Amino acid sequence: NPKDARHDGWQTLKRFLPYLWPADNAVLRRRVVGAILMVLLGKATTLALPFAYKKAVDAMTLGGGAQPALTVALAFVLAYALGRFSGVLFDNLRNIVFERVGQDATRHLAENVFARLHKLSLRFHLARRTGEVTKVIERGTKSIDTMLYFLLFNIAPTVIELTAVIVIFWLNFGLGLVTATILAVIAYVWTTRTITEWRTHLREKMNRLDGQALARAVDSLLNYETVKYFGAESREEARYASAARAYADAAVKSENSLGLLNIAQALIVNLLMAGAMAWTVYGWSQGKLTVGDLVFVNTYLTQLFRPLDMLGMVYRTIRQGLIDMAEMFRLIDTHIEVADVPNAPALVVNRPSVTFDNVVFGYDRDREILHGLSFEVAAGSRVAIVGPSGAGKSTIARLLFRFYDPWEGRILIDGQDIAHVTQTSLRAALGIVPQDSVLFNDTIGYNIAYGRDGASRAEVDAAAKGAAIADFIARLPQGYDTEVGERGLKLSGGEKQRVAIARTLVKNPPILLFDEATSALDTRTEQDILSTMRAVASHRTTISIAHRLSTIADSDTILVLDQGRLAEQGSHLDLLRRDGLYAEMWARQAAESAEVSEAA
Amino acid sequence: PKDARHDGWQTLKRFLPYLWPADNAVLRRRVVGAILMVLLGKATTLALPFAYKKAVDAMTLGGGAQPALTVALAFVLAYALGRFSGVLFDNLRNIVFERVGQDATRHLAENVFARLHKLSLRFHLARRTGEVTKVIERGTKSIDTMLYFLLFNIAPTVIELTAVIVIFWLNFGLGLVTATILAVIAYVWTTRTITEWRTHLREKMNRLDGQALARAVDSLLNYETVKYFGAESREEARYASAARAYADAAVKSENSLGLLNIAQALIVNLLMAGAMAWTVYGWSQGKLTVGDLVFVNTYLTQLFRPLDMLGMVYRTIRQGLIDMAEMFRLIDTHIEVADVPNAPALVVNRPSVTFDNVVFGYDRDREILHGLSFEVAAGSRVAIVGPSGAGKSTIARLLFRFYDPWEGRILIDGQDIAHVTQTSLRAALGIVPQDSVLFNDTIGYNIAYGRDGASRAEVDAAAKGAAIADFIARLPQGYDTEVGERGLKLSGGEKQRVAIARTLVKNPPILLFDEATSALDTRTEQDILSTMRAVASHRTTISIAHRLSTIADSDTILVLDQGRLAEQGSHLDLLRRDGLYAEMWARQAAESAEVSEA
Ligand SMILES: CCCCCCCCCCCC[N+](C)(C)[O-]
Ligand SMILES: CCCCCCCCCCCC[N+](C)(C)[O-]
Ligand SMILES: CCCCCCCCCCCC[N+](C)(C)[O-]
Ligand SMILES: CCCCCCCCCCCC[N+](C)(C)[O-]
Repeated sequence: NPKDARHDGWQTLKRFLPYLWPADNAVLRRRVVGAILMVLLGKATTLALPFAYKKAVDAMTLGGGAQPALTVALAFVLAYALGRFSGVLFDNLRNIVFERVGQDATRHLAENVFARLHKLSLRFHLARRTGEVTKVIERGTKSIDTMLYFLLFNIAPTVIELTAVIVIFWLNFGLGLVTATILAVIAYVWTTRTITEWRTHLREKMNRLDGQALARAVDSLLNYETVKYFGAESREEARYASAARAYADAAVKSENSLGLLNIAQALIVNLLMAGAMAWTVYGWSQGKLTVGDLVFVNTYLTQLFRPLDMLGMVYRTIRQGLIDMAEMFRLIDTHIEVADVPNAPALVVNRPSVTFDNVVFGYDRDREILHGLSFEVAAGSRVAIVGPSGAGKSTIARLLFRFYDPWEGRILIDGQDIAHVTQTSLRAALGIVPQDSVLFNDTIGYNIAYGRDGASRAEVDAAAKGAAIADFIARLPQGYDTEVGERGLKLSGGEKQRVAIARTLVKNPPILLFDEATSALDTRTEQDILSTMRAVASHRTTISIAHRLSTIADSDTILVLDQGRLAEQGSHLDLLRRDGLYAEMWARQAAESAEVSEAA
Repeated sequence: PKDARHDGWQTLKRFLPYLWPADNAVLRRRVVGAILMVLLGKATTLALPFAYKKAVDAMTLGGGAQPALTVALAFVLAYALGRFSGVLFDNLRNIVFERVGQDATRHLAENVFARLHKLSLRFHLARRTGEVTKVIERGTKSIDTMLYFLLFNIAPTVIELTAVIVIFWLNFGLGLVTATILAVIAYVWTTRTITEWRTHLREKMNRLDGQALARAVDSLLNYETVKYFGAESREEARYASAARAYADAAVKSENSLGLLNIAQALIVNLLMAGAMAWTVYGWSQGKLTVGDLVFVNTYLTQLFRPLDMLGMVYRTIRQGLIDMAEMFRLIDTHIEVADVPNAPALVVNRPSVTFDNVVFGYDRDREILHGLSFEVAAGSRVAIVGPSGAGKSTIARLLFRFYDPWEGRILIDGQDIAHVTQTSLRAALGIVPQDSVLFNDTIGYNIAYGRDGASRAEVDAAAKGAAIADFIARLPQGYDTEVGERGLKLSGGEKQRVAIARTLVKNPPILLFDEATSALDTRTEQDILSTMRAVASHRTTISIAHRLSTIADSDTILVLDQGRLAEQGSHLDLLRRDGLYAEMWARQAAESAEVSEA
């Protein structure tokens, strides 16, 4: 098992490797091979071209053997130029061929994570800001992309070139030259890395200061009115200036450190250049080496170290990318709380009854909320679930949609345990109008059609009619194509709730849940929407979970929960007669509204 | 001056005073040092190939192995030391200059910030924090990258190109000079024209990326709804198609980069081939040494290495200039509301407020006030109410002189507020707005904001007067509790109380409640009305309210209709007149009944 290993960068890359080498595409595998061949050709070319340069010099200094020297030197000089162009060509061709491979690999990693995030449990509560999340994901995407690019097209070719240069130097020079360049690379890498760590820290500080300065400016600009009201212009200006100065100081330190790293690198490289060139000319003095050799060695070294100029950045980036990618994999690795059983059958709703059978549940194991809740909702009946603050009624919908499983007990629809069926068929049987309904960032027509996968214009028109939102949409300039949500037209609470009702209407489920559906509405809006809800509950099993009893007073039967159990059951009149928990609650709510009516 | 072509040149010419300040002698010295480092660095990079040529020359002359080894050693060593020295000079110019760069861009930002504060409210500064922050981040990065590329890439390259032209001229060709000149011209032209297309492809890729990402985020943030409609596969597919569109666009963009690079390499390498071949030919005739070959080669490579990333540089410099131009446009934008020359301070001895035949609208095609006149006696509690066309929402903004009347005038005490300093005027005014805003800071910072040097005692007093003091006492950090986001979040009543407290710290003779209770629930409204009444004690108070019952206890009530004063008087006088106020009153009462009926 690959996961049975140390949690380092090597493990992350090993995990990513199947995406690059899919074994499902074969089109991409060919692209990978071709890209690797462009790498090899590009390297062969850049290694070859200095020899062409060396020989051109040799022909000019030892015209004795290669004549007409002019002809020989011309041929080699042209070979060198053509070689240079060829190296660039091979390199860009490998980039181009690979880019599809990279984009595909990362797209699939993203897709896998997205699917997994949809499979994970609600308790992670993905209720956060769009901007924060988007900035984070943007940042991570740029990071993983940069890491992948530097890895494949900078580090890898450089290892190829470094080994090649080592072999060639070995056969043809020194070999003290080999040890010298190897020690030089080792010093260069070690220096770059240790300096880069410090630099990354300064970078983080600088970035934090920048954010602080920017936030002060933005808080001021968005609150221009308040700054005017209190004549606070100078105060705001000063307040920005101090932060701006802190940032500038940090930035100065950060860029200064860049200069130190550059100087260190150039010092190492140039010591090696001096040593190698001196050694080469000295070797020439003894008739051991040609003068082309000087040119050869110099060129080979500059070609070697040119990709390593960036190494600090490359390092910082590769590291961050690896971290970010490990995070991807961690999510993919996190286990799924609610899963279908193996070979789970579909739920088959012939008669849409709902049973709670001795249900024990809580969100967390240290706080049990339902303590053995049992009840039967008859097929086609309209029932309400009410209770005081500790009843556990807010769990019901989430249990029914199997966002969570009971600790003990079970829930049945039409005699089938909902834990043992496919989640999709189960959810297919259920409609919900929640308290706060959320709209996608898209058109109102899209938001209504969302109830069913292939929803037609006719179906949407029908639902919007049944939701009595059809006219409101007709009066919109752009109609069903009116964009809604944030960054879109703002809808009133009743309008949004109507879109939600319409949505479930498009769904057309046998069982429907009103989950505090009117609880966030004003009184008149509530009274308006209740008649619509009454209509849409027509021939379905309807469970209405409500705070305000008067809104559910017309139910076929009412389930009264107290302390995570069924305390009271019956019609509104039966419950008023029993003079128990429901009656008390009723009385209290009546009193409240009277008091509210008093204040005029 | 500004009377110029308005190209990159004008933007840069404007920016030069920031780089060469005339207020900071130290930064001016830093600029001189940086320029010296540019000149040393260039001199070094031009010199070091000559050291190389001669080392080659020594090994070719070169008759035997006698004193050449020493000379060749000396010259290779000079070459290596030259390389290192050039880098050292380059980083030293960067290090020396960086402070100049940081200060210049800081002062430019500071100027834009200050002008934005002087500019009109009408610049509709209602936006999302993330968007504005994103735009400013992008722009700062833009101007920075631009400034760096301009100073430390383009300029040294111009120096080097001229130097290379002169040197090639004196020592070669001059077919070599023209050949390199043509090489650069073709190189730049090609890079530019390809880059324009590339920037377009980049923009497409970015919109596509934004769309895919938006789809994913909208899905994840709506996990509940997606579960409710069993819509996971659908969202997955929705993301996948967007993701593919993006990937395709990215591939096109990078392909175009490959094409630009290949074209560039074609130009560079043709020039290389030609120069070196011609040099070898000259050598064959003894006109040129063989060191000359390397010399030529090194010069050309050194020349073209900065022009490797010219595309990016170009794109960047372009965008930077655009963004900087934008900055300058704001600084240039004219200020709608200004103090008159030598404007006296406003002096409030008796805090009356007069509207004298005020004609106003936010835009000249929609007139809102049609000649509004009224008098508010010093120390009275007055309310301003009206039906939908009254123009009452203008009053506060007019009184604080966010705008001037098209016609007519506003007086405080006896003085036209258009002829006094804006600061003295706003110092006499306190406001509690409908939506009260908290800065992202402590509660104490937020209350103390009312007066510039406000003490903790003053904050305590204001918070006491606003009756929010107990609430703060029960906070662990008390007045040092952070609020806003991410800070402790306050109820509407708590926020309105902080707003009241802020105004108490100002302690103004004139206080405006501008739909102050409009966003509050009923109980909160009733609670805060006693605090508001108490806080009105020895000030002139003007309350603009939608709901008449909240202002029925006023000294006098001004009723506006169609931008003029329709009716005036006490609540009872107005009910007796059986006019507009009475009707409104009846209607609201009926409405309150209806809600209570249901
Ligand atoms: C907090 C980490 C959660 C991230 C997982 C979400 C995966 C889908 C988003 C990938 C977007 C790819 N992009 C930006 C190139 O379009
Ligand atoms: C699969 C390619 C696109 C995936 C998007 C990148 C994810 C963002 C990084 C997640 C968390 C980063 N970290 C470790 C700094 O917290
Ligand atoms: C509508 C956009 C307004 C742009 C003008 C605002 C300039 C204020 C300074 C913010 C710069 C922050 N910085 C430099 C520290 O990153
Ligand atoms: C340290 C840098 C301070 C300089 C201020 C830069 C803020 C740039 C905002 C530019 C926005 C212009 N626009 C509309 C073209 O996007």
